[PDB]
Amino acid sequence: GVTLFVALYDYEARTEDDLSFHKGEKFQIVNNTEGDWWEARSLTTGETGYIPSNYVAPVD
Repeated sequence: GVTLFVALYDYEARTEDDLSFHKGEKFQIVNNTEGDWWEARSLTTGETGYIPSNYVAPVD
């Protein structure tokens, strides 16, 4: 199903393992079966790291 998500809000990373992003930035979800921090790849930067799951929603 849909594994592409979009940021609903801007986010500035605290720790090195988090991605910073802007509203509208898209992500390919790598793993969301762990906690509420999801592993994801930014479609803008190509980087992979962790994002707060309640900041994103599926693109469709």
